Amino acid sequence: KIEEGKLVIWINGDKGYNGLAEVGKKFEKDTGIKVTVEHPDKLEEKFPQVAATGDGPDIIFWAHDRFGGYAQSGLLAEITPAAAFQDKLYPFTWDAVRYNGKLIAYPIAVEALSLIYNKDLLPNPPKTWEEIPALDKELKAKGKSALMFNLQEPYFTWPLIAADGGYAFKYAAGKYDIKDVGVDNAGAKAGLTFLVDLIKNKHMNADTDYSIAEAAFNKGETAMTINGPWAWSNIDTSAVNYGVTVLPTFKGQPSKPFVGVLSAGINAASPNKELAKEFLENYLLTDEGLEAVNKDKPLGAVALKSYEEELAKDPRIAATMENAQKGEIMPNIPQMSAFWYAVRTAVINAASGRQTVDAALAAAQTNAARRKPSWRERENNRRRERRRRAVAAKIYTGLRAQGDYNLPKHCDNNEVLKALCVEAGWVVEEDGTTYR
Amino acid sequence: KIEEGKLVIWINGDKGYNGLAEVGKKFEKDTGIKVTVEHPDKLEEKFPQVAATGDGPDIIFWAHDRFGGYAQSGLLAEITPAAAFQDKLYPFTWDAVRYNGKLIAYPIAVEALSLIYNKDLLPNPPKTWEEIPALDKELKAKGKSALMFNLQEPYFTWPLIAADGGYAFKYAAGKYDIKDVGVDNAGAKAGLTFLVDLIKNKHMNADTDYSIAEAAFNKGETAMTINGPWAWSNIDTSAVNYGVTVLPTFKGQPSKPFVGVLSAGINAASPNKELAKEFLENYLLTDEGLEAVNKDKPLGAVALKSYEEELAKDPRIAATMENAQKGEIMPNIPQMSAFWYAVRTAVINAASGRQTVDAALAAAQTNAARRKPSWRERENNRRRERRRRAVAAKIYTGLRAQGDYNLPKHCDNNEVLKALCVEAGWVVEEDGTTYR
DNA sequence: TTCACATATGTGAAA
DNA sequence: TTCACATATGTGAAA
Ligand SMILES: OC[C@H]1O[C@H](O[C@H]2[C@H](O)[C@@H](O)[C@@H](O)O[C@@H]2CO)[C@H](O)[C@@H](O)[C@@H]1O
Ligand SMILES: OC[C@H]1O[C@H](O[C@H]2[C@H](O)[C@@H](O)[C@@H](O)O[C@@H]2CO)[C@H](O)[C@@H](O)[C@@H]1O
Repeated sequence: KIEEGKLVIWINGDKGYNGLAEVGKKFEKDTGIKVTVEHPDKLEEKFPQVAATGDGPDIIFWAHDRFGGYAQSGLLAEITPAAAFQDKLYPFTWDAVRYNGKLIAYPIAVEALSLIYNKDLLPNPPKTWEEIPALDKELKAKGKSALMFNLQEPYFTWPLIAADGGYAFKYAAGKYDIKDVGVDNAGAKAGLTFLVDLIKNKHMNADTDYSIAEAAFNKGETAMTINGPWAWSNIDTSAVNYGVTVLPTFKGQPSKPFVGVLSAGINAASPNKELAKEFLENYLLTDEGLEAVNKDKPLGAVALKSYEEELAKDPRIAATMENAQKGEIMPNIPQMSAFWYAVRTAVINAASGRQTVDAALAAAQTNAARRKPSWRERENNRRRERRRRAVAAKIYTGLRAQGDYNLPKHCDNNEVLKALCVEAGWVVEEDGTTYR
Repeated sequence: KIEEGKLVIWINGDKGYNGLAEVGKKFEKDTGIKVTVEHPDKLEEKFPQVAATGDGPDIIFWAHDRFGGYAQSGLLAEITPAAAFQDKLYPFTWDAVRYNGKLIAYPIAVEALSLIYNKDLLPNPPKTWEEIPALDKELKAKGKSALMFNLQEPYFTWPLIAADGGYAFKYAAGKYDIKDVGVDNAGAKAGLTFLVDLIKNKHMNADTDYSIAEAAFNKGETAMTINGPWAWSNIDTSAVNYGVTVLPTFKGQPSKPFVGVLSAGINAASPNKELAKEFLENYLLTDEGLEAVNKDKPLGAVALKSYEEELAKDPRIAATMENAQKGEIMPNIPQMSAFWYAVRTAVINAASGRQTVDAALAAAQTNAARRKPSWRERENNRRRERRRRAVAAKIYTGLRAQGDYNLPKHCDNNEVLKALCVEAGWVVEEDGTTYR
């Protein structure tokens, strides 16, 4: 839980939490507050569950796409940065982190996936997805593979799914339209079918996850991987001479990644809103602080306009942004979570053979906008059925008490119902078939 | 799924999977068989789910406590090492992987928790738990804590619960009595009370999981932790000058850690049982084999006598075996996962204040002893209720078709039953109160 | 041991 | 939307 005068932080385990830890301790020196950094599991999941009850973090670092469902659930404090401060960060970043006309988080870094490749094994990386099967057959003879990446999270497969026209929610007339979902269209189909054919043809494994893919690339057993700027640090410490480049094209179209802005909203229930706002506006959204995080695991193209000038020279970032320009910023709306779960289920079920590609994406397209019943709605149902059983139980209690039927010492209500039926001149068969 | 010609291994994420991989690489070099080592989360829970359908890895590594349940489920191959090979391993480690008279895994190494303390920060570590609150007062004056260890897995707290008399399943007449559980006795209550009192009086934090406790000791913010030999590697790379010593006493009694034998089981569905047996007997369970794993993360006291006589020279292993002597080998019976689930919920509930100690342990006693109904018993129940509903449905089907009851276009069975009641000479109020 | 009503929620109906 | 039987399993009674 939260306690005043302390600072506990939540950020995903693939980010530079230790680098932030370094920043939190210097916040100690200036203002005296102890700041701890914890990298929990499924934090994007645990937060909307625990924050209701007061338990949770002062701050949560996460991509912006989930904050719209959060903010609409009243979990985040509205953000009040000076007009001078907004100018310090790129306007498209503030746009990503704004829901309904209120700024719910601080933009920190812009993230896009890129193709990462081993130059020693592959000095010239492929420009197309279509050439990856042939290239894998070549490298298999040398004891390598062409490409491994996280097939458990749809974030990593969406670029291929979008290339030929697959889309989540079509933005039309100034808004995202949840009636027009494109996870079921011909571009989406072709994208997934190709990914599955790669698996069918033993060029990838359906079980490959984030950890397996990183270890294979970092040890040099795979020539390529798809990942974001956070992964660069571990490749750095490895022995692999790598490059960061544009994603392969599919059917001649670019790979279209979903661009996430790593944001930071504050726990509406925190006793330290401004004692944490010191951190966020005057400590992290600063050049010298972002360096500390970026030094641990790279942040990507940070939203601070002054530090991005230095980082933008890095050819790896230029590539990251080259991919971003070809993709789209994620919507931040509430339906994102249901979209991600539906697409996650569709990829895994098609990758594993559990469902055909058509069946998987068809199921996904209906779930991408499924409404989650409200608490009151669940309580409506719960109470209605409690009433229904209470009425029946009183009927049978009375029948057993005053009926004087010829019943066994112990019997279920069906036997009572049968003895009430015959009394009313019905005959009930053994299996329930009933008639006058 | 397992494939002929390759070996996939599952080992926990805190073990030296990178060292195990190096062993795989030698196997692949002498015999030509590829070996992939993976460390997926919740692997001890994922294996029994996938292996029941013939999926899962070729070899699964875990402490021996979990294998009995795997064997009762027919998920493991029987280990058939020649007598010559069995003799190379300590008899008691073979006992740990014996189930219904058969060997169900290869023992690898003996694991026991120890007290890990920062020599510089805390010379002469405490000999009792009772002096721990006092030692935290002084240490908090220097801005440090006394003790942080994983509070989310009961493994780490069990030594204190068992100290004054808590036990899991009582051994009697040559077998563990699954009905005689000792998680509720006075000794267990005294141990969990002392632990909760540490949190109440602010000497410990209830949310502390493995990574928080590890980062704290390694960074130098706590004078002690409780952990196994796998964690020394990470401590070594840190600045900290650490010692490994006997766990403190509780109420003048030694702490009694549950002793684990890290074990390798062979999936019953693997078409590579001979290859797996060759890899385990002639590559892993060799001096060179265990050394490469051990160098990655220390294994503890290995079961192979030849390499153990070298590892025993290490004072950290002597301590670890000093704690082991005070504890007990874990049972391997299938009921062990139900005992761990119960105690896990108990410690977390008491640590958090969601339950009293007495209430949390009472519920854990009942859960740990709970007789798990068999599939057939589950099926009997399912079928019985299915039959009961079906008979009811027919009775109401017939009543609606032939009743002419003056019922609305659509109405629930309760209303049909009401109509029947009045036809038979009853009155039924709205609320179900029924009398003749 | 078997058994039966209780349980919140699921599937899908009727608007 | 609200509604209602179905769902496997829970709780606990009666041997
Ligand atoms: O896979 C669905 C998932 O995608 C994104 O998660 C990213 C995250 O944005 C990155 O910062 C990094 O942690 O990798 C994640 C994928 O493993 C979305 O942000 C997230 O909401 C969505 O569920
Ligand atoms: O916490 C319950 C847990 O205890 C043991 O797990 C140990 C494991 O033996 C060690 O090798 C190490 O990895 O730490 C684990 C605890 O997090 C039991 O072996 C396990 O079955 C049980 O659930």
